Amino acid sequence: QIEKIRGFRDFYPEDMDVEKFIFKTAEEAAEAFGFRRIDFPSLEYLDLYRIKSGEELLQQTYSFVDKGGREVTLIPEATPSTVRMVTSRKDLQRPLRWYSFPKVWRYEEPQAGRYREHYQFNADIFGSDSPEADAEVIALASSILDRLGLQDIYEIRINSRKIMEEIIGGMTSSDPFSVFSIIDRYHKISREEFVDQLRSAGIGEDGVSMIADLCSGTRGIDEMARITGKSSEEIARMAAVEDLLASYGVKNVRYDFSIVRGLSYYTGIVFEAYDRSGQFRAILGGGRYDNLASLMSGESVPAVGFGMGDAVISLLLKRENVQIPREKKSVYICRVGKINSSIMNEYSRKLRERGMNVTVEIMERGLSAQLKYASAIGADFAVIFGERDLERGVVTIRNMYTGSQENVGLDSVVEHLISQ
Amino acid sequence: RLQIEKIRGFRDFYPEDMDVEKFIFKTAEEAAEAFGFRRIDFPSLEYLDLYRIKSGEELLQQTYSFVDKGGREVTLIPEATPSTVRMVTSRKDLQRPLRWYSFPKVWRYEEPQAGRYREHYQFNADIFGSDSPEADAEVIALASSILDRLGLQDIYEIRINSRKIMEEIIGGMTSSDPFSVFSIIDRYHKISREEFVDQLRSAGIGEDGVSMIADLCSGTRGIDEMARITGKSSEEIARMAAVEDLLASYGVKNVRYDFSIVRGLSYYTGIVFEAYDRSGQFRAILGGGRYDNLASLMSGESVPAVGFGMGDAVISLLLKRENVQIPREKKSVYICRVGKINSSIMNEYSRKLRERGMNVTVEIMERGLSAQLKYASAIGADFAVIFGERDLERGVVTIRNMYTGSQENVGLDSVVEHLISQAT
Repeated sequence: QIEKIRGFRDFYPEDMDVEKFIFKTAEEAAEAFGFRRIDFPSLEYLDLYRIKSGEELLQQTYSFVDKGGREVTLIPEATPSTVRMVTSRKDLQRPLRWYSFPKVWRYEEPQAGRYREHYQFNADIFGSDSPEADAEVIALASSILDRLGLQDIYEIRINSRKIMEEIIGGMTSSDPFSVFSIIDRYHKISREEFVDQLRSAGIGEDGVSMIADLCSGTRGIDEMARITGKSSEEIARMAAVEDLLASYGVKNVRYDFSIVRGLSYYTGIVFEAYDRSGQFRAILGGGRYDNLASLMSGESVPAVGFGMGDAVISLLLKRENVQIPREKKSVYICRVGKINSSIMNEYSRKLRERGMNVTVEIMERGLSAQLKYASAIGADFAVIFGERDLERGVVTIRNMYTGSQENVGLDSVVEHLISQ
Repeated sequence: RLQIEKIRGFRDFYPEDMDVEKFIFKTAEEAAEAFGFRRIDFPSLEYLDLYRIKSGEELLQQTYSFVDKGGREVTLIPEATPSTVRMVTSRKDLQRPLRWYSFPKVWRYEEPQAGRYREHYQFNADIFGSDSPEADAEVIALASSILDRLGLQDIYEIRINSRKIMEEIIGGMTSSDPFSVFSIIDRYHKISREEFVDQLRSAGIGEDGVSMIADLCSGTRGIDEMARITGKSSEEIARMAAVEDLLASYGVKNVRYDFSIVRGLSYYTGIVFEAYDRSGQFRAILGGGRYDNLASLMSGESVPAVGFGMGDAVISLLLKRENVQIPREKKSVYICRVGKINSSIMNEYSRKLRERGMNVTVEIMERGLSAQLKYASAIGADFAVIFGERDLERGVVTIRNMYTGSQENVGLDSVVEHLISQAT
């Protein structure tokens, strides 16, 4: 009768087939780009997040007072824990390419694509302030989205905190230099409120006008110099990043002045994989945050990376009807008539030692129920031991898929299956 | 500047650390799945009420618990079973039997005193829906398989006991409550041999049984000896012989009967087992047993259950102790340049190498060749591809075997195929 806290999920086998696929694809891709896995505690002291620029996720922390009187919280994100670890390894030659895939928590109201607990992949490069670093992490994100079977549903949209901190300064020197909070909601709120929020910030008509025009849709990077800022340095960097992206095979990336990102520790490039169908604005996203390390430890460490939650990916995988591949072939071993479990165990052992997943019948059920069960668990083959056929050193192998059956010599069972 | 450290009792896992953890996860998962078990997961937070059925307020004090909005107590899960059981009894379309395994984190609010951690990866494998020898054996076989595949074969010994067995043997020596004696037996490795006897003799046990208990706790016995040592041939001893026989067909031999395994006997309803460390450093590397009554108490629905648990910490110490060599899935390649060379040409080839099953790390920082090779070595790359502008004009690139130290020129057109064939 005791139920699970609402907002949390249970993962039955079929649900985990999907999650595992997400874990495998993310991990294999990251390692292919040279990233190495790390992990950190799931609980931290709340004071860890009391940092200027890292106050966005502190808004929904699953915090509480341990029985020791101190305030703690389930981690809402992985970045600060990762940074604390980075600044503790001055022995490691740069760059540092680390990735993680921990659970993170957030006390928010559930909805299509979000729970209070989820698996979040993270990949970050520490130590390099180069365009190559910005491009590599974005290339890794695309690679993952592609290998997941989502290659045609997203668009890579980029921008930069420098490009957007000078534009709204190359016209309006209004000290509220970071109207960034306003632009972040451009796609959330209505156009009228957006125009007056920025207007009540102390921006002239021409300013509000261009800012609105710049936010409207995605544009080319090359035209950016034109429509504003005659070839600054950050614009040239974005161009370089675009070119570098093409070399990895990543194309159609687009500039979008409305791409800001919620987290406030971003200082350079910011990006998101936009869902072309319009269901999710950010399937994944990240950027460069060259000041977090200093703020937390006093050591300056350039950083660029991104995050990807499992919930939204699960939805897309289903929506786009992706086919989750199956690693090993599974064999279900049945029994009809009087047959010792021992001999079945012996052969299951032999099949396993040759790379196959084998499930043995242990229930006192008939052959009809056995095959029903075999099909219910998705076995690829059914090896049926029959008391009489065993006398003649024969066993029946059924192809659960085709429906085909054949008798097979005991000493040809292993090889016959391996050849399907 | 100063830093807020992580909570005492918790661990950070650096790349080198995760190399070990990944091998444990991978080995456990593949073995479990090879036996037909299927992975599941569940919330890391549950209502504290979920644990009250199987544990008392005393044990429930070591949980990372707290009060929820509606004044409801919730906790970071201290173990996996109650959650797993709740899932078994929350969906009624589930076939039978159910072979499920999980490997999430679990938390325990305990002081860093007893060399442990407040958080660790806990692996659990259980068979639900079958009260048979076959099930008892499969679970134990799976545990052995995992220990052997971890490179820990030869250091552990499977030791089994049984509640029904202990009751028959104790009941035949005294009429008082059996558990009062299980407690003493439970103190066998803590008190003195002289004090042990006194306690056994205070519970109404003659020199007769007192002698058999002391002997039995001093050494393990074969399943055979039991029928005679206890002078009885009950159905329970045959059940264990039946299990031993089934284990043999799985390749699991030298199973021992250990009378002293009594912890949890109030929880378990049938067989219980542990993987004992020969080097006598850890009494139980992993373990479990049958607990056919938990499901009923939790849902009202009767559900036989057998399984075992295994922590990452102790496995981690054993791997180091036995100096186990951990394999590397793929070959690693580092690509760098000397002289002016476009980053794009390096990206192009790393993509081609990755699409061919290799892990590739491209140099993205400005630094001399010597420092680059030092870096390649630090990350354990197997090969380094050196792009030199002059050499590129001639269509060649230098490739060095990071282990041999040698290097050959290779045509761009053959870099991929060349590395693919090279095996260090």
